[PDB]
Amino acid sequence: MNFSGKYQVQSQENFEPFMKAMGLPEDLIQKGKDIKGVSEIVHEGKKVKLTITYGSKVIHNEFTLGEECELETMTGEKVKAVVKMEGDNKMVTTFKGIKSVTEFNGDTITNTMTLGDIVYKRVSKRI
Repeated sequence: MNFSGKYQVQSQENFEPFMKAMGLPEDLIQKGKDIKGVSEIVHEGKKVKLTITYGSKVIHNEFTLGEECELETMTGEKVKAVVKMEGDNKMVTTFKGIKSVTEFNGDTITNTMTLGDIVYKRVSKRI
């Protein structure tokens, strides 16, 4: 059942374009592009807590629907974006031209971001 729990990062699209647009150069990405991570989410009314681990460093992403909250990226940059949450755990946040869609269906998670002009899709699977 979808709400909270651990869903592990398996794969993503544009882990380089996304980085390349935001600050990290593709070559710096290249050396470290396809890092596996783990996500642990706590579902509480409006307020969704996301724990996301990058290698050694776990980078948290806790936000309340309909609120400007600071998003900590897998890179390390934290940004204010207003994210709303459906209920069946759809998390959609908009910042400038950055569109982040997180949808949990059947305990399988797809995160889709658009960064600059880049289209990013991540597969996260519950453990």
